[PDB]
Amino acid sequence: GSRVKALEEKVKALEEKVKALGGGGRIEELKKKWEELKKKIEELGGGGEVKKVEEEVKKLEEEIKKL
Repeated sequence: GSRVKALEEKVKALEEKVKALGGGGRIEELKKKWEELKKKIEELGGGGEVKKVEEEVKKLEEEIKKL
């Protein structure tokens, strides 16, 4: 029950993609949360509140998918 592990994958994916995005006013936002999210996947341990992280990594996929 690492969670962050199965996350590292998404994040890593939210890195090349988010970065892949031509950017210039659209990724910043998601990139913002992505910054507060990845930081969450880090502390991911002292508390099974991953539900947050995930949901956070989702906001990306969704948007990114729309991006």
